[PDB]
Amino acid sequence: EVETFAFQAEIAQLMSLIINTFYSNKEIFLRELISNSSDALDKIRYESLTDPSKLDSGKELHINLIPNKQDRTLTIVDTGIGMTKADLINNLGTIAKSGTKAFMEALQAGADISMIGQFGVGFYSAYLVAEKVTVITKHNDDEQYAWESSAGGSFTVRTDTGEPMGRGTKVILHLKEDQTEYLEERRIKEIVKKHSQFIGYPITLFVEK
Ligand SMILES: N#Cc1ccccc1-n1ccnc1
Repeated sequence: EVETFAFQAEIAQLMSLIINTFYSNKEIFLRELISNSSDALDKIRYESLTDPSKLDSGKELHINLIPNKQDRTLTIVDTGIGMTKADLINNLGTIAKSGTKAFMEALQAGADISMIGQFGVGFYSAYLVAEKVTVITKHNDDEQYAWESSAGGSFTVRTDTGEPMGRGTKVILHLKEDQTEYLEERRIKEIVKKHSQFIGYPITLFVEK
């Protein structure tokens, strides 16, 4: 049972700007997703201080980076707080509306796409390098869901029948044909060292078989 939704016009406009604008410094997508993971880990850690049972779904707080050349995917996995169905369908897009408008205004005033995270909509920089994004997520208060979009104005949400995650989020980047450098170990190491060196959680870069 797959549900198809329309993006709000403003978010669809943001996605088209990310896809269509000429902008060579694409590597910042990884910093933006890792920053999102770190924020989600901060949240579950803070909540667990006053309710230890929130970690019954997993005590480990970490980030895994998993390249797969066979699938041409880069997956960013965290064990953070995860997202609810309402987050996926409405809450996060609602918040992103104001950040998008401010980001668009800043771009016309001289900012560049690398500053997208200062407006709270860094997730959408995934479309700098990905033709399709699949997000698997599990929040303590909700079921496991798969969100997916190839842009074009729509996204889908379904209950995920796959391997249970416990708690957290998996962002699966189906990379564009000319963006496979982000599957190379040395390239990912370089980018993590450059932009994510002080993240307060272990980042494990998986090796390919
Ligand atoms: N990750 C993520 C995500 C997935 C679906 C919709 C919105 C999302 N999002 C936007 C900003 N932070 C998170």
